[PDB]
Amino acid sequence: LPPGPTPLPVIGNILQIDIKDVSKSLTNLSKIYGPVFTLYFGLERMVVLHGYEVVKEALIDLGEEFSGRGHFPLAERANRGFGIVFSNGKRWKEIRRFSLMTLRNFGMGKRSIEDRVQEEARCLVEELRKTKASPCDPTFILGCAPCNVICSIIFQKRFDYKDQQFLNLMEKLNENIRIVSTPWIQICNNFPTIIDYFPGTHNKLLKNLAFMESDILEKVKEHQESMDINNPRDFIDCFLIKMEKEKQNQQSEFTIENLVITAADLLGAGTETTSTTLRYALLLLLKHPEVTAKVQEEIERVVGRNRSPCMQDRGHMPYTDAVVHEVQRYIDLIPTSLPHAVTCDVKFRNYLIPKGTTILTSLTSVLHDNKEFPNPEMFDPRHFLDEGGNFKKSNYFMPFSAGKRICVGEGLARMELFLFLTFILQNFNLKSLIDPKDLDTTPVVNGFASVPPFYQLCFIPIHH
Ligand code: HEM
Ligand SMILES: Cc1cc(C(=O)c2c(C)oc3ccccc23)cc(C)c1O
Repeated sequence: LPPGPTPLPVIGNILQIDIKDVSKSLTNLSKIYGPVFTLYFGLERMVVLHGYEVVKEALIDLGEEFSGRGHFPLAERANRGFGIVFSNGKRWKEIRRFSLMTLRNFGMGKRSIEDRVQEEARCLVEELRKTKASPCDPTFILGCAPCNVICSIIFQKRFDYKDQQFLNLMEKLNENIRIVSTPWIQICNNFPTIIDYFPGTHNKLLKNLAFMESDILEKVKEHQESMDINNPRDFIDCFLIKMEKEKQNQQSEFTIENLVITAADLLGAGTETTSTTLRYALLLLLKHPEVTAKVQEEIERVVGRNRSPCMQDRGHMPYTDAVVHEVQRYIDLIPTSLPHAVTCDVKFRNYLIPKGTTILTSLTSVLHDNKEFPNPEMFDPRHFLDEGGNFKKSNYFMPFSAGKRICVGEGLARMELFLFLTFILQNFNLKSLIDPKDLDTTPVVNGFASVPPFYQLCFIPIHH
């Protein structure tokens, strides 16, 4: 077992963590026990992997052994094993696969995935105009887009921003995210005893998911009725079709129950994540007009006025792609990614990690490597640009994590970020209330995810 601070009887290693910034806490601890150390929280023992070296040697090289999902008392209470985000064994590789392929640009019908995002970007811009250039909070708008995107990929179509169903869904998605991100929820995951004495909070979430899932099930039924085995409209159809195919083995991991959960998983996995990054991206663009202006020039060069942007233009716009990467590397949305777990006994280094041991990877240590990224604390699009000005990749770019568990929506997220942002910059100018040299882009890490400080900006139309 890897070294680490001795844990007290009931509070474990809690006194070693500054809840106001768990991420940072782990980094400081690595400055003592190295890139690999053990920790104890509640009844959960965990091994922290800090530093690119150990992170790659685990997620990549030893991919299969670290392909397991960390123990989640909360997730296992709400999903019970179903879904993608928290499934395992056969069940995981099963749903995962189908999801990966069904999500391919043309993995679910004649209509491509990009066509949906494109349309949403059209609405996103259409709504921004409504603000009439007046000071406003992009928090809401930037949230409807990513959410509506998933909706159009799961259901036959999207929803009007006014539609109540939509509002109920997003409002319910926010409450659920707040809950799970609270320090209290973190405590229950580790110590499942206290949750029985104070079920209140967990019940609210379970209730929200229950209602959310029911509404899904219903639509899943509306599909079954008008399904076209040879003309899939969305995820549901594909899944439903897949069922008909494996209607011969009683071991088919594909069931209506797994669909509902999976649908819910994706829905909650692509909203907050993408939404927060977009809102953070704009904030950074206000702080750095110099950078915003350049992107606009590249959009002006490679795209022009007569045409809206598309994914084919990304490979042509090296600078714009750099900013998108820098924004992700800088904000470090998920400091510690999602809890992992060794599928068996692994002799990582001199230390041996027992089967089923929770593994916490510090993506922060990778995305903020002072070496691969000089001055990782500063926002600079240069980090992903060579001397010539061409885009340069990096094995240190793991916002979506890495390994057999890498984000299922990595291609979808990047597609949205690029299109959404470029659409906005091509139609509007970014002017903030107070001076761009004043407002601070510093995060407010909630522990589970980083959140940008509150701010307001104005969307000034570019007519030409
Ligand atoms: C900019 C936004 C996003 C970021 C930064 C992000 C990041 C990540 C990360 C770090 C993980 C955990 C990987 C691990 O367990 O090692 C993950 C999981 C996942 N994400 Fe995303 N993600 C984003 C958007 C999306 C979107 C748009 C979708 C929906 C299609 C989505 C779907 C998922 C799913 C299904 C998983 C669980 C995968 C598995 O365990 O097999 N994500 N994401
Ligand atoms: C709590 C929870 C998180 C995620 C998920 O994909 C997220 C990940 C990996 O990071 C996030 C940051 C903000 C909001 C959601 C996520 C996915 C599910 C199914 C959950 O129950």
